[PDB]
Amino acid sequence: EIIWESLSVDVGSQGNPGIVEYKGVDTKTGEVLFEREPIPIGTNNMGEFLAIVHGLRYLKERNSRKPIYSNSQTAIKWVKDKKAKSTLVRNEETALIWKLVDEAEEWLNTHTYETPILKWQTDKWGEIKADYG
Amino acid sequence: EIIWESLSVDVGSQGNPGIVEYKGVDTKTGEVLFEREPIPIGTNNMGEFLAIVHGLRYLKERNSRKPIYSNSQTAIKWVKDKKAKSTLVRNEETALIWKLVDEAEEWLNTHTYETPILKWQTDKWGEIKADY
DNA sequence: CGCGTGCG
DNA sequence: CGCGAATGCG
Ligand code: NA
Repeated sequence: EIIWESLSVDVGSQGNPGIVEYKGVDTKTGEVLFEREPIPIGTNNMGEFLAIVHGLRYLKERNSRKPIYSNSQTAIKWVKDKKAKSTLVRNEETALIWKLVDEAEEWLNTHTYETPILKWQTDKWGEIKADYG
Repeated sequence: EIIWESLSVDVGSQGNPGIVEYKGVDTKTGEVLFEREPIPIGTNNMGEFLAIVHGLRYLKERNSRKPIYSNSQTAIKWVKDKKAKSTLVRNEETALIWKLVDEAEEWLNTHTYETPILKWQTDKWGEIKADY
């Protein structure tokens, strides 16, 4: 049931809350299409939410037909609701990750996109291609 | 275990939310010591909350040694916490019970009192004497 | 660590 | 109907 001609995102975390990075890779080859530099403090869910919206922006910029895959049931919901329901405090330490979540929410509120967001079923398909471990 | 020399309070409720009233009775004699005309819209829990605090002001004014009995676990805890955790919407129609509950909370925030608040154990001792 | 079913 | 407390993957 898996669509190989597609985009897979995943978040690497050094603690949660902790340092967060993410990347988007080709599901078939493994080529890294985009990647973002580690953020000092955020949650895993905030990272997945940014990773999805970033892949959405990358695919729309390119008029792609690739679905986007994520293994985070929570962040897919957040993206579809256009609202990231994170509990993380809002201080100077967390201001970068929150600025990026706010602008991603703003992009979802002002843009259409035809890329379907698909669940990656790990228990069935193995690690998502973009896994960091 | 039952302190017969005490006060019992209870809420009369037609619907919840709905019209709620309450009264304090002497546990032994049944004699009605205070009584609240029906409020148009309230919850039982808020009615109970008010009935306990009414008992406490009633009992403090007369320097009584009576405990207060209530069979509502929720409202007994709300009084101890000085906070009535009702989910009733605040609107014109519910302005009155919220006024009374806000004022009942403010009384608890500002007053000491010595009468203990005890759980009436309906399963072991039958009906609370203030039952409508 | 982060997230979404006794009685008055 | 209103209320209080617990108890699955990245
Ligand atoms: Na009662």
